[PDB]
Amino acid sequence: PQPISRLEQCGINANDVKKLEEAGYHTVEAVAYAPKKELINIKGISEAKADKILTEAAKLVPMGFTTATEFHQRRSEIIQITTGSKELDKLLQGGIETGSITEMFGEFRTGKTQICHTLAVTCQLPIDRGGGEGKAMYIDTEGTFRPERLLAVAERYGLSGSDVLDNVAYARGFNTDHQTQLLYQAEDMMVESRYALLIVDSATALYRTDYSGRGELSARQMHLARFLRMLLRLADEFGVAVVITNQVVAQVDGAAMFADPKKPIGGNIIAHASTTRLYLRKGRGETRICKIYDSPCLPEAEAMFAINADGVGD
Amino acid sequence: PQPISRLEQCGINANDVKKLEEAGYHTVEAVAYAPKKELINIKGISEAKADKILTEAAKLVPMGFTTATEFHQRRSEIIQITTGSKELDKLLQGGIETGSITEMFGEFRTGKTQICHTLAVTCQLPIDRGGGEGKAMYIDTEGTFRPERLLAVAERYGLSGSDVLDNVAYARGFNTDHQTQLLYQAEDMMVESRYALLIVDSATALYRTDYSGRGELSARQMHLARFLRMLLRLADEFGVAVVITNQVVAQVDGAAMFAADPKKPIGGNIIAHASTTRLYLRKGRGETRICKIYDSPCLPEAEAMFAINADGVGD
Amino acid sequence: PQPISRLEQCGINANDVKKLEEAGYHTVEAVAYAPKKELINIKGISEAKADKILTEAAKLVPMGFTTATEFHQRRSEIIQITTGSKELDKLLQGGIETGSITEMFGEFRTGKTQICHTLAVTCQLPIDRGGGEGKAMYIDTEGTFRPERLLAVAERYGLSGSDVLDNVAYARGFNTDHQTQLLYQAEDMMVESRYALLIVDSATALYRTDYSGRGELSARQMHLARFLRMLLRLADEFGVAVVITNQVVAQVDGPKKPIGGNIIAHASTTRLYLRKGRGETRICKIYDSPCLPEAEAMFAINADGVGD
DNA sequence: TTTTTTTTTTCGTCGCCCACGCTTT
DNA sequence: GGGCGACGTAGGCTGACTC
DNA sequence: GAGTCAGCCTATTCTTTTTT
Ligand SMILES: Nc1ncnc2c1ncn2[C@@H]1O[C@H](COP(=O)(O)OP(=O)(O)NP(=O)(O)O)[C@@H](O)[C@H]1O
Ligand SMILES: Nc1ncnc2c1ncn2[C@@H]1O[C@H](COP(=O)(O)OP(=O)(O)NP(=O)(O)O)[C@@H](O)[C@H]1O
Ligand SMILES: Nc1ncnc2c1ncn2[C@@H]1O[C@H](COP(=O)(O)OP(=O)(O)NP(=O)(O)O)[C@@H](O)[C@H]1O
Ligand SMILES: [Mg+2]
Ligand SMILES: [Mg+2]
Ligand SMILES: [Mg+2]
Repeated sequence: PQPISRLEQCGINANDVKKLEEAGYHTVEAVAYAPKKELINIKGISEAKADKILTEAAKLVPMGFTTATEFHQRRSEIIQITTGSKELDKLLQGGIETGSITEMFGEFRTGKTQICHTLAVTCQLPIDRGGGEGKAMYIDTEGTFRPERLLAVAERYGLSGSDVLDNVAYARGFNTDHQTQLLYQAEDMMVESRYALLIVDSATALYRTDYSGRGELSARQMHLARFLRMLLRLADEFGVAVVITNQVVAQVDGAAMFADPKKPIGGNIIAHASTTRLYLRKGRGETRICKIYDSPCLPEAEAMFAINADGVGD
Repeated sequence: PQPISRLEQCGINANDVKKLEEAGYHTVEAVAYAPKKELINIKGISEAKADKILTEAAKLVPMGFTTATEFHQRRSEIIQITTGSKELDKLLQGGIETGSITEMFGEFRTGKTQICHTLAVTCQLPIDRGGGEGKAMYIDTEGTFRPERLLAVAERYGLSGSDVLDNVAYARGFNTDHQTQLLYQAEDMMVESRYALLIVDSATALYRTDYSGRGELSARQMHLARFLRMLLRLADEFGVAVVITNQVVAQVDGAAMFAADPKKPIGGNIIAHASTTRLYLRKGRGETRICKIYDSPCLPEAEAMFAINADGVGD
Repeated sequence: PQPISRLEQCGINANDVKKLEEAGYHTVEAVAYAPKKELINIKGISEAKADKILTEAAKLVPMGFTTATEFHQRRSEIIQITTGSKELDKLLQGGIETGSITEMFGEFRTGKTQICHTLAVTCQLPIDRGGGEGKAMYIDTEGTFRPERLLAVAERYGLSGSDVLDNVAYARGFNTDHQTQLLYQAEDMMVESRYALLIVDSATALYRTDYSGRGELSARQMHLARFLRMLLRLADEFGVAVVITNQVVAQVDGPKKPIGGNIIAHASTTRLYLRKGRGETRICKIYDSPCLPEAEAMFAINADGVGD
């Protein structure tokens, strides 16, 4: 919420920060969250330019030791976008939370993109009846973004039309390097607007196909880590929920389970860098089962939703 | 689709274009959908050259953020090919869609190569009766391409008969590889003439046999993923409909099932997420099959019914 | 039908061409119909030795796109061996075509080997009478190959005798492994003389007996999906007319299902179904076929093979 | 003239089988 | 009705025999 | 009395469920 126009001051001109702009940084909270090395590789930045930039960015960002009675009253006003369902909102104690990565893995025909389609329409509702009012972002990397399914949920939620269809930025990631450069552009839109969501559908779809052979595994999880850290600097900067959708693999070995293995794709890189992880599952007919699979404050309980003609629901 | 020669400017000499055309990059929308680490693995191309290519290609291909209103206006002009059956059409809301991979699994004699023979005569129809006004590629992998069915679906409708059999490219895949190489030779054929179909008679047929499992399960699924990736590049670059046919493996146990040989598609979880829509051809009575939408991001899970008939899939 | 000796060129020494003959590959076609990954596993070929094999092979045998009107004038030269009948020759549109597998399941006594004893005599008739032109090759596996039935089918079409019995190669399977190494010695005699049929009777017979239990249902169906693949190779190069004989199990759900499962049901163009009727008259219903409608007919096993 | 640091990372499902058993004036 | 077992368990070396 | 020829740990022990 602070563009770099309040940092082009105090012994710093705007020409040097003009380099920061094309370096990726568009916020005062984006250079302060960045280390010395990352901003020292930029052509132009002298070590002094670097230490001055950091010390003057520290001025406008709280970087210190707060108490836990001041962090409790900052998360008592956190916005929680509601999913379409009520049995899925009770399980999550309020819908997807803002300022945290929320993975949704599952296998197929489970509802990983129908939740991401009823979330891009509820995150446009007043906070008093749903999500936090603001636009959304759909970074679709599978080809499945149906705008005809947004007008179905925005016929039950009372939202009208092309208004819903308009406050949804949509981008299509074609490879694994254009996925990560589609965020240096998203951080340019989120500061000249008010977004309240960032859906990255199948965030790990273009990793299964780009890096393959076990000789490209340390080079894949060193890119996934960068991705999920760049996606964690968008959730702390502007406070936007970051639902990321994942996939599953099948460990073909000793059962040691007695049973069908799912074990979502992405190792201990997308597992240790994710706040909540919902495990969607197939059920009888149109009913699905969503089990919380990891969360710092939520019980490991189960729920029940259904993919209606209006997105997920009851 | 603009050829690679279209980007030949800005200090990109013709040798670069030529050495990019030998790696399977024949379109300017095939070098902008390619990661840099894959343009680096090409002889001659260095880091600076790769960056130059990837910068001068993103100026010729739209790569950015667009609202969901200029995507709901480029999606209302999606030509949907008729499948030959009204019931099948209603279930699929109009017919196979352009720009997507549409899988069709099911046990033997269900109809998966007859909805692949009535589909390649319908894509050559005018758009007023359902079609694409183009040609129909047919990369068959099992040897069951019979052009005497394209000469009956061409009499049910009204086409000539000698002009429907001329607008059908045919190629037989003989290995797990080669099958992909046909998709690399397919970019050449599709840049020049207008194609509107990419039928693959059995994608996961040569994967079995060529791979023995467990030992090569991992290897087979990184070769299948690199096949369903070309199938998506060709679809999102040429705007064609990549129909595709799958086989079936019976869950011998563990599935903990009960009914008759519950059957699941082969291919694992890498043909399950890659495919946009999945249709399940089942069999009923004498000449009456069943079709249930397994997976689809827009279509409700329904259940239609069709008949192989003598003039191709109908009702 | 090009001996692999033709590949002996461009850095292809007799060391390499020899190396190919003891792995199975005997025709240059069989090498272009072969994955890259399979070449390295053969000893002596490491990285670019294998690649160079395929590069010159791909120029000899053509593998690429072609119009579907120059495939019609390839499907109009199919030999279509007659199965010594007329009611079974109108059900099929001219008997067993060449270049495609054809399973014939049924039950005991139906006549799956009495049609394999008529397609070993009517595959040597002149192409005018309705047969092919060459030599049958019976690969029997159950032990039922009585050569007094392919001599009483020869005293019906005017064929002399011993000569009809001189063009029918024979081999017993013995094991599930011996019957797939018999397809590698068949590719050695198809490249010299002209063969027009591979009866391979009693397939999937030593699979229900050698590989037994749900424990082997995996290695049975990747040793049967490879047998049915080597069988599709000899049907593509030499244009032979591979016939296959299945058996059945009894569905105990609540009922004659052929053995093999979804492995033998998928890798098959046409698929007949013999069934016993009254007296010596059976029923042949086309289970599966990619072009031919699904109907049924009536044949009869009289004293000279399949008759009417 | 010299004087050795420093680990990283998971990925991939497959293959159907086997018939039984008379009983009722 | 009731049935399960399958890498990529390598490699260096203890059991064990083999001369 | 070392040569092949071998059969297994250097490390343990989670999933977690559908499908008719
Ligand atoms: N000309 C025809 N007239 C009527 N029915 C036909 C005709 N040709 C084929 N059929 C029927 O269509 C059925 C389906 O054949 P096909 O479409 O090849 O099945 P499939 O599922 O593709 N088989 P496979 O590829 O071996 O798994 C056949 O089994 C026949 O019953
Ligand atoms: N309009 C609709 N009405 C009812 N049900 C629908 C509708 N659209 C989709 N569905 C159902 O919801 C599912 C949507 O697909 P979804 O489960 O979101 O894809 P996914 O799990 O991401 N699969 P993939 O991306 O291929 O791994 C379908 O399989 C249908 O069962
Ligand atoms: N010379 C003959 N004259 C008349 N009928 C004959 C003659 N030879 C055989 N048959 C009949 O043909 C039947 C079928 O034999 P065959 O073709 O071996 O059956 P099958 O079902 O293939 N046997 P199997 O392989 O054990 O399942 C015999 O059982 C006899 O009834
Ligand atoms: Mg979706
Ligand atoms: Mg077929
Ligand atoms: Mg027999």
